Amino acid sequence: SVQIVYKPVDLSKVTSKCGSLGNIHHKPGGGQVEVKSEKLDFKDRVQSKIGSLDNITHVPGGGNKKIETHKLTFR
Amino acid sequence: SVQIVYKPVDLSKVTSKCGSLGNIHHKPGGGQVEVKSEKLDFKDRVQSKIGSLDNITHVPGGGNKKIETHKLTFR
Amino acid sequence: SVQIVYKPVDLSKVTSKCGSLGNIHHKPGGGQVEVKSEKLDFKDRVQSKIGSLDNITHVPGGGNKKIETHKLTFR
Amino acid sequence: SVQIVYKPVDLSKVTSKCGSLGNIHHKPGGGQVEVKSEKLDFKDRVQSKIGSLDNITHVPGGGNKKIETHKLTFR
Amino acid sequence: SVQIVYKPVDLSKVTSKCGSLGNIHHKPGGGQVEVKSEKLDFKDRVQSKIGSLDNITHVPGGGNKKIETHKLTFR
Amino acid sequence: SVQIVYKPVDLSKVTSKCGSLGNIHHKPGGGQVEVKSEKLDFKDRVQSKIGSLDNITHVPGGGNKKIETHKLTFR
Amino acid sequence: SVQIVYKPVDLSKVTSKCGSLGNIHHKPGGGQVEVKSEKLDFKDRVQSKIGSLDNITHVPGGGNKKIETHKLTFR
Amino acid sequence: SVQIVYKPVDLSKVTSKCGSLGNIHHKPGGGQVEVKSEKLDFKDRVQSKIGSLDNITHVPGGGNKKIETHKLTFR
Amino acid sequence: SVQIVYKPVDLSKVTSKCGSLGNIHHKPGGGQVEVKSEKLDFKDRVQSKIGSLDNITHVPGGGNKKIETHKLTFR
Amino acid sequence: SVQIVYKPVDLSKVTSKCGSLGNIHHKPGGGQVEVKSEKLDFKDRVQSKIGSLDNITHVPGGGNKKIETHKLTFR
Repeated sequence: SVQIVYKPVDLSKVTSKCGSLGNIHHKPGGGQVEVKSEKLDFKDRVQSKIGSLDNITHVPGGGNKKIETHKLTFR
Repeated sequence: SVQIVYKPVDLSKVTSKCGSLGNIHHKPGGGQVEVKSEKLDFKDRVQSKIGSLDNITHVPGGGNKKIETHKLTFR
Repeated sequence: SVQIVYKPVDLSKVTSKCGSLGNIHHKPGGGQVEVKSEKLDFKDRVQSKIGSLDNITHVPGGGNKKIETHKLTFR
Repeated sequence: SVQIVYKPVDLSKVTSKCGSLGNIHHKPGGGQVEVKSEKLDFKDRVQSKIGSLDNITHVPGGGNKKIETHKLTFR
Repeated sequence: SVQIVYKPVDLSKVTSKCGSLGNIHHKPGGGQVEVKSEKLDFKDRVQSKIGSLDNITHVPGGGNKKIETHKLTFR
Repeated sequence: SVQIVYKPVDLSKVTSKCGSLGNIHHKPGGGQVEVKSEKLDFKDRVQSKIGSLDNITHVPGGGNKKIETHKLTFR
Repeated sequence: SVQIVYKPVDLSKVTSKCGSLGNIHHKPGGGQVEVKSEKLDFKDRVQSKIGSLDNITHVPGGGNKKIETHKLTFR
Repeated sequence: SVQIVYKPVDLSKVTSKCGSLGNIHHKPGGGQVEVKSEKLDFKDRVQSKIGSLDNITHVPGGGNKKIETHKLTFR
Repeated sequence: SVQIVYKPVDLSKVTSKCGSLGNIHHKPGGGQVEVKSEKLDFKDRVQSKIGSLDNITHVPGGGNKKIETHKLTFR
Repeated sequence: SVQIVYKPVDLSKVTSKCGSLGNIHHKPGGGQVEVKSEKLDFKDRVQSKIGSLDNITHVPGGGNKKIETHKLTFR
């Protein structure tokens, strides 16, 4: 009675070509940071951060991506 | 009675070509930061951040992307 | 009785070509930041940020994108 | 009784070509920022930000995009 | 009565080519950080961080990715 | 008695081919100069120069030279 | 009696081919100079230079030279 | 009596081929100079230079030279 | 009586091929200089140089030389 | 009586092939110099140099030389 046929075909290509990648320079919090405090009161949770935190330099030669979902559902 | 046939065909291409990529320079919080406080009162949660935080330099040679959903659903 | 046939064909191309990409310069919060406070009162949650935060330099050689949905649904 | 046939064909191309891309310069919050406060009262949630935040330099060599939906629905 | 056939075919390729990748420089918290405190009171959990923390330099030669889900579900 | 004959032939070519030439940035400049002088004596001619002088940026697309001397001399 | 014959032939070629040339950055510059002088004496001509002088950035696409001398001399 | 014959032939080629040339950064510069002088005496000509002088950045795409002398001499 | 014949032949080639040339960084520079002088005496010509002088960055894509002398001499 | 014949033949080739050339970093530089002098005497010409002088970065893609002398001499 029923025939289902699921024949997707994919010959795709995600591509990149880069002769030369360079001279990157990241210089966060190069300056001066000063914190003075007097007579502070805290009745609840404190988080502090002070300085140069969480600084990223992310230099992929590629960095190319592909996402592909397939789904076939039946009642 | 029923025939379903699902034959998508994809020969696509997401492509890039870059001779030379360079001389990038990121210089956040180069200046001076000063914080003075007197007689502060807190009855609830504090989060602080002070300085140069979360600074990103993201330099993919590629950075090319493709997303493809397929779905086939039946009652 | 029923025949469904789903044969999309795609030979597309998203493409770019860039001889030379450079001399980028990002210089946030280069100046001076001063915060003085006296006799502050807080009865509820505080978030602060002070300085140079969350600054991005995003330089993809490619940066090309393609999105493609396919859906075939039946009652 | 019924025949449905879904044969879209796509030979499209989204394309760009750029000899040289450069000399970009982003200089936010170069000046001076001063905040003085006396006798402030807060009965509810505070968010502050002070300085140079969230500044983006986004320089894709490509930056070309294509979106394509296909849908075929039946009762 | 029922025949289901699930024959997706994939000949895809996510690719990159990079002649030379270099001269990367990450210099967070190069400046000076000073914290003075007098007469602080805490009635709840404290987290502090002070200095240069969590700074990443991530330089993959490749960095190319592919994700592919397949699902076939029946009642 | 004497026969002198000078028949040089030249079919040369100096050639160049450059797709794209970009992104030069020269800064012979920015800095400070101070000169203080007390009780100086000069008994012969003086030349001075003070500041940013004679600084060049020379970006020829071609920039190809060809120099050819011919000489024929008789006594 | 005498026969002199000078028949040079040249079919040479000096050639160059460069897809893309980019991203130069010269900074002969930035810094500070100070000169103080007291009770100096000069009995003959003086030349001075003080600052940023005679600094070049030379970026020819071609930049190919060819030099050819010919000489024929008789006594 | 005398027969002299000079028939040089040259079909040479000086050639270069460079896909992509990038990302130069010269900094002959930044630093500090100080000169103090007291009770100096000069009885003959003086030349001085002080600062950033005669500094070159030379980036030819080709940069190919060919030099050829010919000489024919008779007494 | 005398017959002299000079028939050099040259079909040479000086060649180079370089896919991608990148990422140079020269810093002849940064540092401090101080010169103090008291009670010096000069009875003949003086030359001085003080700072960053005559510093080169030479990045030819080709950079191929070929030098050829010819000489024919008779007495 | 005399017959002299000079028929050199050259079909040579000086060749180079380099896929990718990268990532040079020269720092002839950074450091401190101090010179103090008291009661010096010079009765003949003086030359001085003080700082960062005559420093080279030479990165030819090719950089191939070929030198050829020819000489034919008669008395």
